[PDB]
Amino acid sequence: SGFRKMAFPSGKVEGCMVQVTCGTTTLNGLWLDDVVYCPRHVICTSEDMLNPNYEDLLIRKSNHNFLVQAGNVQLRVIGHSMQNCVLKLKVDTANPKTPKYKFVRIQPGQTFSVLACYNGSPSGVYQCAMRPNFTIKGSFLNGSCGSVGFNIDYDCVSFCYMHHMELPTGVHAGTDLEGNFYGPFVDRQTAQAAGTDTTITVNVLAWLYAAVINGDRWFLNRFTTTLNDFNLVAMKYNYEPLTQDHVDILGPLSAQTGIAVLDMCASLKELLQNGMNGRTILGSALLEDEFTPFDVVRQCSGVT
Amino acid sequence: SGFRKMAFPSGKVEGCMVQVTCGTTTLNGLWLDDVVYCPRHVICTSEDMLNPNYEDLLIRKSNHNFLVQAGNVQLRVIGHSMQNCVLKLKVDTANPKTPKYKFVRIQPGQTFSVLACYNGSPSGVYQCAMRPNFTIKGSFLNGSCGSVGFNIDYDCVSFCYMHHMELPTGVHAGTDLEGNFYGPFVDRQTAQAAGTDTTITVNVLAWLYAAVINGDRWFLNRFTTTLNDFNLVAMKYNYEPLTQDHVDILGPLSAQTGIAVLDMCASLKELLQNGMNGRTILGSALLEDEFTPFDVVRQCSGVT
Ligand SMILES: O=C(Nc1cncc2ccccc12)[C@@H]1CCNc2ccc(Cl)cc21
Ligand SMILES: O=C(Nc1cncc2ccccc12)[C@@H]1CCNc2ccc(Cl)cc21
Repeated sequence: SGFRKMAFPSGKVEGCMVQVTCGTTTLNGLWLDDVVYCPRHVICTSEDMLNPNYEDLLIRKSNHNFLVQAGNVQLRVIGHSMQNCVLKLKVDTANPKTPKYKFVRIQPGQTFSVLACYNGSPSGVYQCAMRPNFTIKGSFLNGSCGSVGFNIDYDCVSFCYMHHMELPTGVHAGTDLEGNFYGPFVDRQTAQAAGTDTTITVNVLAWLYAAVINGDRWFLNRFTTTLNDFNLVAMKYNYEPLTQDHVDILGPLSAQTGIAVLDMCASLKELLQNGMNGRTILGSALLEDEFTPFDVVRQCSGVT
Repeated sequence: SGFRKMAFPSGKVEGCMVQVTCGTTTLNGLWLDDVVYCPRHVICTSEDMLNPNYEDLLIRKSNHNFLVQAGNVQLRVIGHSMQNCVLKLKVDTANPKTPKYKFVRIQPGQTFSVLACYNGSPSGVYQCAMRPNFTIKGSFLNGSCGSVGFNIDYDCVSFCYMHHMELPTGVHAGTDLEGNFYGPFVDRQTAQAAGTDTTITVNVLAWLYAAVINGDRWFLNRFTTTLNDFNLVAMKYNYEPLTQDHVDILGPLSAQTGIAVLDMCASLKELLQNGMNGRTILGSALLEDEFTPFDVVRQCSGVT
């Protein structure tokens, strides 16, 4: 028992981190097979970021201007291309530590682990979620660009995020490994404000199920509700609307605890309306929404 | 910016995890050089746990009764010894992935990363702290025994914890890598209740400094206090007494923000007395105490 914000073991991804320098900009790259992936803004100076024309800027760059260093050995760059907001640097050597991998574009509400890196070296690993407003609440400093987000299924690493920027609000924006930003963000030093950060209802319910499994049962009440009644309350509290798809996905947690999904919705509805009254759930004084139903089942069953 | 409960990259420790089976009990072991470390309760059946005499039980075990499997290849056991509550299994092969390492015994209030494992395979990584009552609030299921806690300083892994048991309250107890339990716990299936879980004051102040650095400044007030006045309030709220050593350790955070330590104590004192009033600090509705001053400086500077 016990419930923690757990990240995937990062070893498979640490073996892929390299440093990419172009001129005076140094950031991280991801080395898979003979290709190094990195944010295209590695070719920019801070002055270029105001209004960069990446195609024009890239014309003044050759293979030898991209310095790729893995550990402490230099990789030879034999090709470069821009795909959306990422640069793919073809190196002459395949990464011998390349794990089995996929590039996936995740949906908001989905969680992933981030291995924060600086100068191609890992500093830490943490778990976060793609927010409904397509930002992530990460922990990134200058130089962290190119750090990646991923999930692991047994031996396959599904890369889903590459870090590109921090918005003035301290939230983070980035792309999938094809270079497409999550949300409406653009890799430019301009006024970009995040939209409403709504709460991921299905995740909060999964975490309520995790609390029941781990012994925290005080919030269970004698009520039930309907999807429509629950959603009237959820909209008022800037919670995402709950769908039958979400109820279906919560099925295994409902089966394990014997608490019907709509009964858990009524419990959540009362927690929204009455607050916690100074109490905690799984050591938290707020409703946690960065654990998916899959994460709860995984953590409570011990998938390796 | 952004502040997350960050764990160390786990790769160096993943390369050390093996599976140890003795009879019908399977748990995890740590393979460093030619020695595999594991909880001595691997030699027990659940019936033995009621009142085990480990010396007597170990007499009926030979080298060939300890099955050590690294990945999917069997290691040959050429010696075994009991040191306190751990077994050291001498294997004929040194772990080729052994990182630079130390065995350290940590003090309460110190934080570390745990790589939770099942059948010698990593499932996840999370950060936690040695509580003042010598328990840890982990996330461990049956089979997780032998999972380790560690810190990394550049390339050196300081192993500090080996997981042994879960108390009836859902908190966890374990040993340092010399087999000595943290706290008064014994590896026996008996009535062991944890003591008062006090809050690590120095860590809460470090996290208040992290919040100021990351923009959350609403809790800063116009007051100051003294160590004695602050400690009168801290005792009332089951917070550890703050010492001049703690003030000294908070010095770099005080310098970075320009907020004197005793002024931050007055802010904390008001937060204890008045509560949060429905507000949050670094996305939390409670005062977080599992970040040391070293962790705050590390995360805010990007040590790799
Ligand atoms: O955001 C960026 N980098 C960072 C990323 N994460 C956390 C940071 C913390 C502190 C300083 C920088 C950080 C970069 C540089 C600033 N301007 C800018 C504009 C557009 C793009 Cl695509 C990238 C950037
Ligand atoms: O605590 C133990 N294991 C576990 C450890 N962590 C989380 C667990 C969750 C669920 C089931 C077991 C868990 C073991 C078995 C039970 N009794 C026992 C008594 C003494 C000692 Cl030293 C070990 C043990």
